[PDB]
Amino acid sequence: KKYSIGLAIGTNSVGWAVITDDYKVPSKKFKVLGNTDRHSIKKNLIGALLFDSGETAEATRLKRTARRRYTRRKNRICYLQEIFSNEMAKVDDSFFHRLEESFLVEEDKKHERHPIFGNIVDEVAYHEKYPTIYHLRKKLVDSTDKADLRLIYLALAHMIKFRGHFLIEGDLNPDNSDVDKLFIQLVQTYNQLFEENPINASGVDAKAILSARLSKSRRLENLIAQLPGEKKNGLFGNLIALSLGLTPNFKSNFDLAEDAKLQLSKDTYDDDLDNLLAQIGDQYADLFLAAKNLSDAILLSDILRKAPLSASMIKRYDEHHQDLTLLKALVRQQLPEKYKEIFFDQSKNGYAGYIDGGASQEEFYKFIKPILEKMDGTEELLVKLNREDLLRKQRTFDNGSIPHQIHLGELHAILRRQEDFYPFLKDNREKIEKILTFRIPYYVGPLARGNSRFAWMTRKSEETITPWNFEEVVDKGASAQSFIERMTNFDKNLPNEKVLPKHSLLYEYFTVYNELTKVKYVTEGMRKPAFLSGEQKKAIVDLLFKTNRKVTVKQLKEDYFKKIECFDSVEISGVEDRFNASLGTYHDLLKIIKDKDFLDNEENEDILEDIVLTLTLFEDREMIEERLKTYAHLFDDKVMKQLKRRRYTGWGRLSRKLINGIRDKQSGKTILDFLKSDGFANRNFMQLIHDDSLTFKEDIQKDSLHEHIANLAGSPAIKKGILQTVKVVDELVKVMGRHKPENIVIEMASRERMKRIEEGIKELGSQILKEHPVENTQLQNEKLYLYYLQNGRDMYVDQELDINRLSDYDVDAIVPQSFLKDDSIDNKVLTRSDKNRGKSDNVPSEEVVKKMKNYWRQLLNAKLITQRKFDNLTKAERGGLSELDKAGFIKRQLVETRQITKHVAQILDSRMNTKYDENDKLIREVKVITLKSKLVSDFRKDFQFYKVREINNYHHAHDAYLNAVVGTALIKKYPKLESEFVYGDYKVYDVRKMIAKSEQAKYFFYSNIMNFFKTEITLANGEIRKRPLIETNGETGEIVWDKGRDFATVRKVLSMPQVNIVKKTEVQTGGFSKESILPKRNSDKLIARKKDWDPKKYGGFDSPTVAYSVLVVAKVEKGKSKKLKSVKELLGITIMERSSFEKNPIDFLEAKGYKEVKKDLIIKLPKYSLFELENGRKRMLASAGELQKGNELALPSKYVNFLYLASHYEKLKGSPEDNEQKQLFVEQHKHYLDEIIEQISEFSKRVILADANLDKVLSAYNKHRDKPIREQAENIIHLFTLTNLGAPAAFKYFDTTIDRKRYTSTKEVLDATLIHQSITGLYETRIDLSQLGGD
RNA sequence: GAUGAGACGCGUUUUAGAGCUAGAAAUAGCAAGUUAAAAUAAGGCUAGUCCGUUAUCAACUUGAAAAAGUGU
Repeated sequence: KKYSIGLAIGTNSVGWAVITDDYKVPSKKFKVLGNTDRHSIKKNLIGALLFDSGETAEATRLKRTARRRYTRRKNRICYLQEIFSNEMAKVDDSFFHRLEESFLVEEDKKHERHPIFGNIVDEVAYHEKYPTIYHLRKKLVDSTDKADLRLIYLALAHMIKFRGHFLIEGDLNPDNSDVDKLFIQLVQTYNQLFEENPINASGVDAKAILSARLSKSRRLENLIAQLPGEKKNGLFGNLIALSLGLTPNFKSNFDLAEDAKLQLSKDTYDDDLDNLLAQIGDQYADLFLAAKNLSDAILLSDILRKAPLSASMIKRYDEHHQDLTLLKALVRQQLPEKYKEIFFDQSKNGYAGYIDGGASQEEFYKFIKPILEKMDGTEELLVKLNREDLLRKQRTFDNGSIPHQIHLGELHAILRRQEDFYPFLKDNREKIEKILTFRIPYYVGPLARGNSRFAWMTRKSEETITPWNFEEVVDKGASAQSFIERMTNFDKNLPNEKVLPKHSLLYEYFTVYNELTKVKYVTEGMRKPAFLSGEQKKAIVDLLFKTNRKVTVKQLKEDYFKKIECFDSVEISGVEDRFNASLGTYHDLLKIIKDKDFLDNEENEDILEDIVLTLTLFEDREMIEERLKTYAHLFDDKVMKQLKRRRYTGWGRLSRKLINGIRDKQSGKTILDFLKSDGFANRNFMQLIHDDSLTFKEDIQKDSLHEHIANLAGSPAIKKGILQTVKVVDELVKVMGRHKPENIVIEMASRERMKRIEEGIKELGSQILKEHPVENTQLQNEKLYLYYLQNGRDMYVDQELDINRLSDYDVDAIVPQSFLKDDSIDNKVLTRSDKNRGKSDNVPSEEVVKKMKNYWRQLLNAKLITQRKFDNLTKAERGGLSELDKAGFIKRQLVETRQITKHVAQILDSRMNTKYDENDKLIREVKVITLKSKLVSDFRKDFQFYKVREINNYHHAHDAYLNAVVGTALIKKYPKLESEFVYGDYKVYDVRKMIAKSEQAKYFFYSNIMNFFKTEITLANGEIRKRPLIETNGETGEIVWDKGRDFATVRKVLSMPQVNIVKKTEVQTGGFSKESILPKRNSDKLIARKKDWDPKKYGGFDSPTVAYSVLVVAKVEKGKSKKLKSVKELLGITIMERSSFEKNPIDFLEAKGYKEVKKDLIIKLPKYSLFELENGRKRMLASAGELQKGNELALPSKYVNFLYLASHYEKLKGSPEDNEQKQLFVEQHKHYLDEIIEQISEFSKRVILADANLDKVLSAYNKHRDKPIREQAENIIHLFTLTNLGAPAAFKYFDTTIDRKRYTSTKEVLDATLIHQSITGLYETRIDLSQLGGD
């Protein structure tokens, strides 16, 4: 009667299976709706949903913001036009109208063809006089002559539209703008980050060197030449090299495995810096920020060589002229044959390309460099083709550096000069400047009025907000409050409680204590290294951490242990080299206020937390400044400004109430209190939280479905997978007659080796690598890798191994397969005979460790083995395996650490368990189990239920099934261990209590909980223990596993050829088209950029994106007779067209050219709609004009296992006795290849229909029949890409590359059967489209 | 580990920047070029200095919609 659901949640699929008490997969009959002759199908309740990955809302956000900016910029220019209106109407009635219509061709143009003046003569004159806008800007700033009001507008507009950046806050002065001051600022931050090996900025004239009109690398060399202790490739060297615009690599500066090459002038820089900071710490932020600021200062110095900008651009125009004329002259002089290509052909990256073709400065310089090197009359030109000042346009990328204060300046100059000639410029000068100056603050957000899902702000008036009445119309206070209310992230650990800023004092204390409390100190006077205890820790903090930003091991041992704990010789085992933790904000704000009194007062702590909070949330000057209102008196008004200048960015992961708020029920000590001072054995935040002895865990445990999902901490993709999972379960509940299941099992699916082995072999006699060379091509073959991690010696006996005889040697497990399944290197060794470990069922013998420990420690120093491996190798020296270690093994094997999974299990529980008893207690009908993937995967490998993902999509379903099997079998065999994997408030039962101290009620002595599936249990000795044929639970009498029948049942389920694979059908969403604006062309294919703008004249977009195709049955006109021919067509509705179509489809279709449309036969066909054709061949709809493979090749499980085994000829299992037999199983079945290729062939000939590629791959197969079995196998695993579901893709078989075979015709589906599938695929609705037509 | 607010600078597309000599023209010889306006998802009603590329979506039935139903 009862049943269970097994699930395998993924980002691209959801596996699901239904099982019964005998571990069988039911088969049922389902109705088939539609209009075919089929009315029922028999289907197995096993299957998998497939779906495209969910996307992150970023690109959508970037677009949103960019849109906002364009509207607001246009609004600016519209303000400026609003001011100049009347007087311009007095001067030129149709100036602005000429401006709007600047775009239109002369034909569509209502007014005179020339925008500025309205006459050919005045226009040509104007352009001849001022070849650029900058000339005119300079003339308008420097001359006292009255000028045409139109040129006033044009200048002011060209300065208000493009109003420069706003990075520098307040007015411009040398302290924030000049190369030198920012250089000493940079070195100040660097020195602050080190203080040891510092840099002096005293004798360095950086202002002259960095701003010199010489190349970047030259300025680099010149600067590092002034620094003797530093090299060009140094950290500082790469910082300046970064600031000049070069591309330094920080791989060498910080010993990373991967290279990290930064370049400020790239769009991807922000993220690359993010990765760099991820790998080296958040201590280096201000440094790189300073480096950037310096870069902008340098660039601004390169462009500003009154109106300095306009002037320099003018000089640039002139230089461009001189160098161009000289260039052309020289070219005609030396190569007249190539002049026509360089100055006329736009298709080439020449000047004709640089100006008309669309090439960039870089492409241009790349093009003409070899020519200039071939002409040899061009040395100064080549000199110019560097340093970024040759043939330059006035508008390029460097222009980002120009602050808004420059433009405000020149704008103000022009405004002052013509101030007297026009009273309205005088009266409205501050208005204009405000238009240029005003910038909406972060905390304000979109100036909405209730119709924005993003905005929050509040208005003081009912007026349209302008840059002039902004200040007293926006409720800055309420808006800031709401801004706070929104931006506060809550702690996942503690909801309803916001998280501390990443730079809060409490947070820094927290991380310091957390990293410090795990330090163990050892001295000769003491027996063994233990922790520091409270007095010592607080002492180290008080003396060291609040006097120094960076703490050195030398500073720890010599400036504490030597001067307090008397210890002369100490050894620290807790931390390496230095402390990662720090008290940065403490020391920075200390340097700010210079008042240790308020700092350590502990009463002022709250006030400080509020101060740093405000400094983190906001960045606007005024809102920052309002944060002095409560704290103006408490501090001297002098220091206060320096406090306002300090800004902190970033957020923590933990709240206040979690760190120092919530406290244990019993002990009454909070997390921080219980962390600061423990007894001899210290507790970490990793072990305080999930501990069952304390209140914390139970405290952590204590809305709509959408909210439940969105609150989760996971990618939008996995949230998609999770919603699909919930839906699948709901439908499966519907299929089983609305009966909820017993159980729902959930599963959620390198040079480092070479580095460690070369470093490690370097720490010792490195003769092994010099005598036996090896590259990472030999990679990580286990036995070789271990042969090198062990210096070519036996880990158990003192003897020098041989490379040529590795196949005789076997790998052994430190903690045997009987206790814990661990196949990593951290639990594997290499020896001539596994018998050399000893004769114990436990860890290797005492005889061995006592005779080999020295060697092991030798390996430990060389970091060849980790602490864990050394500990587990020398465990007989402490007895062996204990009860704590076994309880540990259980908790390791059984607990899923991932929090997303616990929250998904919580969701399904909250959905399935809805009934309450006579008390007020949760009636728990359905048990939601959580599985680790290692369980089912190892279960596969143990009993040869092998997985080969490349064959078909069944493995998802098989995985959900096996998840149900192992999950429920575990809940039946070990019910006491429920609270460790089943979701809910159960009893803990203290795992330690469930394990036997020695053999012969207890659950197990051998802690591999997955032992009871086996008939035999092989021990370290080779001693083969035996187990019942039928496993049953003691205290219940229930039978859990029949090692005879149930494996046959599983093997049966996995081999069922009918699995419900369903691909979620999806309306396409996104951009209307490709984003490139194409030149005007005589085609009716281009899309209008604006309603009226005919693309044949103005250009437009290409390649629109189709939302979904639609089936239309109607008639069209054919011939000169315009006779109605009835047709049935597949029409794609594009994303742009969609709103209009769905609003009223019949008029859309009639306007499209269709007459007498069958409204009831308009069938919506989303992407991946399924069509079945002849012989059971299927196709999915990819667009309105291409199809995808729709069938699944169900390869018999024997072939699958054969392919797994043969492809893994180098099988690293657990035994070498069975492995050889596996290899013999491969060699014995060589006909299997031929059979497999026969299956692939039959399937191919029937459903994929690619005759060419099949013939090619068949010939290429039969030709290589004499090739080894392993090769043929893995190549066939490739060959499966011919038959795979989805889009055709190219694949390689041996050397022969088989190109993809697309299905470009879409018509065949018009007379096929549309199959509407539910999410399980169990419910179908089949529509015969050949029955539909024009009567 | 997702989600959000502010701003810049490129790019691109049309248009304005009279091309000149011969030759009747076709077409060849040459002169040049660096700038600007405008748009920057078509657009939307809720008309905001707002919103418009995420999430969500088999079929059928009932609903304006949220969403309920339908198949041993």
